[PDB]
Amino acid sequence: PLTVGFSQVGSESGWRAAETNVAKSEAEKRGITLKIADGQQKQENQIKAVRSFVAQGVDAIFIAPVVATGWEPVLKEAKDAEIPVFLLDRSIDVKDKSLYMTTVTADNILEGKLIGDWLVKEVNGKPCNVVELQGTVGASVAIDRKKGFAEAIKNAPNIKIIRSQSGDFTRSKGKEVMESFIKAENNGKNICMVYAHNDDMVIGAIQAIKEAGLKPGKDILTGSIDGVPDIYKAMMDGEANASVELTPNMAGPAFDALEKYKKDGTMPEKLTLTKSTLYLPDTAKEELEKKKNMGY
Ligand SMILES: OC[C@@H](O)[C@@H]1O[C@@H](O)C(O)[C@H]1O
Repeated sequence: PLTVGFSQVGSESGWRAAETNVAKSEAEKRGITLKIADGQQKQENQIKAVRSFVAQGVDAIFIAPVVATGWEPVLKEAKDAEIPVFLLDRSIDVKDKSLYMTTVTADNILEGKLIGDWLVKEVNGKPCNVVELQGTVGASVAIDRKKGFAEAIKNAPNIKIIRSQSGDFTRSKGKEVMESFIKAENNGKNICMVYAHNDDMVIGAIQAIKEAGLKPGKDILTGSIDGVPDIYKAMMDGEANASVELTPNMAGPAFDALEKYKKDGTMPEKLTLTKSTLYLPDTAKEELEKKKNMGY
Protein backbone atom coordinates (compact mmCIF):
# COMPACT_ATOMS: atom_id res chain seq x y z
CA PRO A 1 0.00 0.00 0.00
CA LEU A 2 1.16 3.55 -0.84
CA THR A 3 0.47 6.61 1.30
CA VAL A 4 0.87 10.05 -0.29
CA GLY A 5 0.88 13.35 1.59
CA PHE A 6 -0.41 16.23 -0.55
CA SER A 7 0.32 19.77 0.60
CA GLN A 8 -2.49 21.67 -1.14
CA VAL A 9 -2.50 25.49 -1.39
CA GLY A 10 -6.09 25.85 -0.23
CA SER A 11 -9.45 26.25 -1.97
CA GLU A 12 -9.17 29.77 -3.41
CA SER A 13 -10.79 28.87 -6.76
CA GLY A 14 -13.28 26.43 -8.25
CA TRP A 15 -10.41 25.00 -10.26
CA ARG A 16 -8.39 24.09 -7.15
CA ALA A 17 -11.48 22.57 -5.52
CA ALA A 18 -11.80 20.37 -8.61
CA GLU A 19 -8.08 19.50 -8.48
CA THR A 20 -8.56 18.34 -4.88
CA ASN A 21 -11.64 16.29 -5.84
CA VAL A 22 -9.77 14.65 -8.72
CA ALA A 23 -6.72 13.96 -6.52
CA LYS A 24 -9.04 12.06 -4.17
CA SER A 25 -10.83 10.08 -6.91
CA GLU A 26 -7.52 9.28 -8.64
CA ALA A 27 -6.02 8.05 -5.36
CA GLU A 28 -9.12 5.99 -4.53
CA LYS A 29 -9.26 4.12 -7.85
CA ARG A 30 -5.52 3.36 -7.57
CA GLY A 31 -5.81 2.04 -3.99
CA ILE A 32 -3.55 4.84 -2.73
CA THR A 33 -4.07 6.43 0.68
CA LEU A 34 -4.08 10.20 0.16
CA LYS A 35 -3.67 12.67 3.01
CA ILE A 36 -4.42 16.27 2.05
CA ALA A 37 -3.15 19.21 4.08
CA ASP A 38 -4.77 22.59 3.39
CA GLY A 39 -2.21 25.40 3.49
CA GLN A 40 -4.82 28.19 3.73
CA GLN A 41 -2.84 30.14 1.08
CA LYS A 42 0.29 30.34 3.29
CA GLN A 43 3.67 28.89 2.36
CA GLU A 44 4.70 28.35 5.99
CA ASN A 45 1.59 26.20 6.54
CA GLN A 46 2.63 24.12 3.53
CA ILE A 47 6.19 23.75 4.86
CA LYS A 48 4.81 22.60 8.24
CA ALA A 49 2.61 20.05 6.43
CA VAL A 50 5.52 18.73 4.37
CA ARG A 51 7.60 18.39 7.55
CA SER A 52 4.75 16.44 9.17
CA PHE A 53 4.52 14.11 6.15
CA VAL A 54 8.29 13.52 6.34
CA ALA A 55 8.08 12.76 10.08
CA GLN A 56 5.19 10.33 9.46
CA GLY A 57 7.15 8.46 6.78
CA VAL A 58 4.71 8.71 3.88
CA ASP A 59 5.81 7.07 0.62
CA ALA A 60 5.66 10.27 -1.42
CA ILE A 61 4.87 13.95 -1.03
CA PHE A 62 2.89 16.03 -3.52
CA ILE A 63 3.14 19.82 -3.22
CA ALA A 64 1.26 22.54 -5.06
CA PRO A 65 3.78 25.27 -4.23
CA VAL A 66 1.92 28.51 -3.46
CA VAL A 67 4.92 30.64 -4.50
CA ALA A 68 8.12 29.72 -6.38
CA THR A 69 10.67 30.79 -3.73
CA GLY A 70 11.71 29.41 -0.34
CA TRP A 71 11.44 25.62 -0.82
CA GLU A 72 15.09 24.50 -0.63
CA PRO A 73 15.30 23.81 3.12
CA VAL A 74 12.18 21.62 3.34
CA LEU A 75 12.94 19.82 0.06
CA LYS A 76 16.41 18.98 1.41
CA GLU A 77 14.68 17.47 4.46
CA ALA A 78 12.42 15.32 2.26
CA LYS A 79 15.39 14.26 0.12
CA ASP A 80 17.43 13.30 3.20
CA ALA A 81 14.42 11.21 4.31
CA GLU A 82 14.43 9.57 0.84
CA ILE A 83 10.81 10.56 0.20
CA PRO A 84 10.17 11.51 -3.46
CA VAL A 85 8.49 14.86 -4.08
CA PHE A 86 6.16 15.72 -6.96
CA LEU A 87 5.13 19.29 -7.75
CA LEU A 88 1.56 19.96 -8.99
CA ASP A 89 0.21 22.89 -10.96
CA ARG A 90 2.82 25.49 -9.84
CA SER A 91 6.56 25.46 -10.17
CA ILE A 92 9.51 26.38 -7.96
CA ASP A 93 12.70 28.28 -8.63
CA VAL A 94 15.62 26.22 -7.31
CA LYS A 95 19.14 25.70 -8.63
CA ASP A 96 19.17 22.04 -7.61
CA LYS A 97 16.58 20.37 -9.85
CA SER A 98 17.20 17.03 -8.10
CA LEU A 99 15.22 18.35 -5.10
CA TYR A 100 12.02 17.04 -6.74
CA MET A 101 10.97 14.35 -9.22
CA THR A 102 8.81 16.28 -11.67
CA THR A 103 6.43 19.21 -12.03
CA VAL A 104 3.02 18.39 -13.49
CA THR A 105 1.73 21.63 -14.96
CA ALA A 106 0.42 23.48 -17.97
CA ASP A 107 2.71 25.71 -19.99
CA ASN A 108 1.47 28.83 -18.22
CA ILE A 109 3.35 31.20 -20.53
CA LEU A 110 1.42 29.56 -23.38
CA GLU A 111 -1.88 30.04 -21.52
CA GLY A 112 -1.22 33.80 -21.34
CA LYS A 113 -0.12 33.84 -24.98
CA LEU A 114 -3.33 32.13 -26.11
CA ILE A 115 -5.43 34.90 -24.51
CA GLY A 116 -3.11 37.64 -25.82
CA ASP A 117 -3.15 36.27 -29.38
CA TRP A 118 -6.95 36.03 -29.20
CA LEU A 119 -7.21 39.66 -28.04
CA VAL A 120 -4.91 40.96 -30.79
CA LYS A 121 -7.17 39.35 -33.41
CA GLU A 122 -10.39 40.39 -31.63
CA VAL A 123 -9.63 44.13 -31.44
CA ASN A 124 -8.01 44.11 -34.91
CA GLY A 125 -5.80 47.20 -34.52
CA LYS A 126 -8.31 49.29 -32.56
CA PRO A 127 -7.40 51.00 -29.27
CA CYS A 128 -7.79 48.69 -26.27
CA ASN A 129 -6.96 49.46 -22.71
CA VAL A 130 -6.47 46.31 -20.69
CA VAL A 131 -6.79 45.92 -16.93
CA GLU A 132 -5.04 42.87 -15.48
CA LEU A 133 -6.12 40.84 -12.47
CA GLN A 134 -2.99 38.93 -11.50
CA GLY A 135 -2.81 35.74 -9.49
CA THR A 136 -1.12 35.38 -6.12
CA VAL A 137 2.08 37.42 -5.92
CA GLY A 138 5.08 35.11 -6.37
CA ALA A 139 3.10 32.18 -7.80
CA SER A 140 4.97 30.80 -10.82
CA VAL A 141 1.68 30.67 -12.73
CA ALA A 142 0.98 34.39 -12.12
CA ILE A 143 4.49 35.36 -13.24
CA ASP A 144 4.21 33.17 -16.34
CA ARG A 145 0.64 34.15 -17.31
CA LYS A 146 1.64 37.81 -17.02
CA LYS A 147 4.67 37.21 -19.27
CA GLY A 148 2.77 35.19 -21.89
CA PHE A 149 0.06 37.80 -22.34
CA ALA A 150 2.60 40.65 -22.35
CA GLU A 151 4.67 38.99 -25.07
CA ALA A 152 1.60 38.22 -27.22
CA ILE A 153 0.47 41.88 -27.29
CA LYS A 154 3.95 43.42 -27.76
CA ASN A 155 3.57 43.99 -31.53
CA ALA A 156 0.06 45.44 -31.04
CA PRO A 157 0.76 48.82 -29.36
CA ASN A 158 -2.91 49.69 -29.81
CA ILE A 159 -3.30 47.34 -26.77
CA LYS A 160 -2.05 48.87 -23.51
CA ILE A 161 -2.17 47.44 -19.99
CA ILE A 162 -3.28 50.44 -17.90
CA ARG A 163 -3.93 48.69 -14.56
CA SER A 164 -2.46 45.56 -13.01
CA GLN A 165 -2.95 44.25 -9.47
CA SER A 166 -3.26 40.86 -7.80
CA GLY A 167 -6.77 39.55 -7.19
CA ASP A 168 -5.39 36.61 -5.15
CA PHE A 169 -6.96 34.09 -7.60
CA THR A 170 -10.36 34.57 -5.88
CA ARG A 171 -13.77 35.71 -7.09
CA SER A 172 -14.25 38.07 -4.14
CA LYS A 173 -10.88 39.84 -4.47
CA GLY A 174 -11.17 39.87 -8.28
CA LYS A 175 -14.46 41.75 -7.89
CA GLU A 176 -12.98 44.17 -5.32
CA VAL A 177 -9.97 44.98 -7.50
CA MET A 178 -12.09 45.33 -10.66
CA GLU A 179 -14.36 47.76 -8.77
CA SER A 180 -11.29 49.89 -7.98
CA PHE A 181 -10.15 49.75 -11.62
CA ILE A 182 -13.60 50.81 -12.86
CA LYS A 183 -13.70 53.78 -10.46
CA ALA A 184 -10.16 54.77 -11.51
CA GLU A 185 -11.03 54.65 -15.23
CA ASN A 186 -14.10 56.87 -15.80
CA ASN A 187 -16.71 54.45 -14.43
CA GLY A 188 -15.12 51.70 -16.56
CA LYS A 189 -15.53 53.66 -19.82
CA ASN A 190 -11.76 53.80 -20.38
CA ILE A 191 -11.47 49.98 -20.11
CA CYS A 192 -11.68 47.72 -23.20
CA MET A 193 -10.80 44.34 -21.68
CA VAL A 194 -10.05 42.59 -18.39
CA TYR A 195 -7.36 39.90 -18.43
CA ALA A 196 -7.59 37.70 -15.35
CA HIS A 197 -5.01 35.03 -14.52
CA ASN A 198 -7.91 32.78 -13.55
CA ASP A 199 -11.60 32.52 -14.45
CA ASP A 200 -12.73 33.05 -10.84
CA MET A 201 -11.19 36.54 -10.65
CA VAL A 202 -12.82 37.44 -13.98
CA ILE A 203 -16.20 36.11 -12.76
CA GLY A 204 -15.89 38.56 -9.86
CA ALA A 205 -14.89 41.21 -12.40
CA ILE A 206 -18.02 40.43 -14.46
CA GLN A 207 -20.14 41.22 -11.36
CA ALA A 208 -18.32 44.54 -10.87
CA ILE A 209 -18.76 45.45 -14.55
CA LYS A 210 -22.52 44.77 -14.39
CA GLU A 211 -22.88 46.70 -11.12
CA ALA A 212 -21.21 49.70 -12.82
CA GLY A 213 -23.95 49.65 -15.50
CA LEU A 214 -21.73 48.21 -18.25
CA LYS A 215 -22.14 45.11 -20.39
CA PRO A 216 -19.52 42.44 -19.68
CA GLY A 217 -18.51 40.66 -22.89
CA LYS A 218 -19.27 43.78 -24.97
CA ASP A 219 -18.29 47.05 -23.24
CA ILE A 220 -15.49 45.24 -21.40
CA LEU A 221 -14.19 41.99 -22.92
CA THR A 222 -13.00 39.15 -20.68
CA GLY A 223 -10.07 36.79 -21.15
CA SER A 224 -9.13 34.33 -18.42
CA ILE A 225 -7.75 30.87 -17.66
CA ASP A 226 -8.97 27.56 -16.17
CA GLY A 227 -12.20 26.56 -17.92
CA VAL A 228 -14.30 26.32 -14.77
CA PRO A 229 -18.01 25.57 -15.34
CA ASP A 230 -19.03 29.13 -14.41
CA ILE A 231 -16.94 30.73 -17.18
CA TYR A 232 -18.83 28.66 -19.77
CA LYS A 233 -22.11 29.65 -18.10
CA ALA A 234 -20.97 33.28 -18.41
CA MET A 235 -20.15 32.73 -22.10
CA MET A 236 -23.61 31.27 -22.72
CA ASP A 237 -25.14 34.43 -21.17
CA GLY A 238 -22.93 36.60 -23.43
CA GLU A 239 -20.91 37.96 -20.50
CA ALA A 240 -17.48 36.33 -21.04
CA ASN A 241 -15.38 36.04 -24.23
CA ALA A 242 -12.37 33.74 -23.93
CA SER A 243 -10.96 31.11 -21.58
CA VAL A 244 -8.08 28.64 -21.72
CA GLU A 245 -8.83 25.18 -20.32
CA LEU A 246 -6.59 23.80 -17.57
CA THR A 247 -7.08 20.15 -16.61
CA PRO A 248 -7.91 19.65 -12.93
CA ASN A 249 -6.20 16.25 -13.24
CA MET A 250 -2.72 17.22 -12.08
CA ALA A 251 -2.61 14.38 -9.55
CA GLY A 252 -3.17 11.61 -12.12
CA PRO A 253 0.13 12.07 -13.98
CA ALA A 254 1.91 12.44 -10.60
CA PHE A 255 0.44 9.13 -9.40
CA ASP A 256 1.42 7.55 -12.76
CA ALA A 257 5.03 8.67 -12.26
CA LEU A 258 5.05 7.60 -8.60
CA GLU A 259 3.72 4.10 -9.35
CA LYS A 260 6.33 3.58 -12.09
CA TYR A 261 9.10 4.84 -9.80
CA LYS A 262 8.09 2.64 -6.84
CA LYS A 263 7.72 -0.40 -9.13
CA ASP A 264 11.25 -0.33 -10.63
CA GLY A 265 12.94 3.07 -10.04
CA THR A 266 11.90 4.63 -13.36
CA MET A 267 12.44 8.39 -13.02
CA PRO A 268 9.94 10.72 -14.71
CA GLU A 269 10.84 13.59 -17.02
CA LYS A 270 11.52 16.76 -15.01
CA LEU A 271 8.61 18.62 -16.64
CA THR A 272 5.28 16.89 -17.27
CA LEU A 273 3.14 19.21 -19.41
CA THR A 274 -0.65 19.16 -19.66
CA LYS A 275 -2.55 20.41 -22.73
CA SER A 276 -3.85 23.99 -23.09
CA THR A 277 -6.78 24.86 -25.38
CA LEU A 278 -8.53 28.18 -26.04
CA TYR A 279 -12.32 28.05 -25.80
CA LEU A 280 -14.76 30.71 -27.00
CA PRO A 281 -18.57 31.02 -26.60
CA ASP A 282 -19.28 28.91 -29.73
CA THR A 283 -18.15 25.79 -27.80
CA ALA A 284 -19.27 26.86 -24.30
CA LYS A 285 -22.32 24.58 -24.05
CA GLU A 286 -20.31 21.52 -25.16
CA GLU A 287 -17.47 22.28 -22.73
CA LEU A 288 -19.89 22.92 -19.85
CA GLU A 289 -21.38 19.46 -20.46
CA LYS A 290 -17.90 17.90 -20.34
CA LYS A 291 -16.82 19.75 -17.16
CA LYS A 292 -19.61 17.83 -13.62
CA ASN A 293 -17.59 14.90 -15.06
CA MET A 294 -14.07 16.44 -14.74
CA GLY A 295 -13.99 16.94 -10.95
CA TYR A 296 -16.40 19.88 -10.73
O1 LIG B 1 -2.05 25.74 -12.26
C1 LIG B 1 -2.97 26.65 -11.93
C2 LIG B 1 -2.92 27.30 -10.75
O2 LIG B 1 -1.89 27.08 -9.93
C3 LIG B 1 -3.92 28.36 -10.32
O3 LIG B 1 -4.32 28.15 -8.96
C4 LIG B 1 -5.71 28.44 -8.77
O4 LIG B 1 -5.86 29.61 -7.97
C5 LIG B 1 -6.22 28.64 -10.15
O5 LIG B 1 -7.52 28.87 -10.37
C6 LIG B 1 -5.24 28.52 -11.03
O6 LIG B 1 -5.34 28.63 -12.35
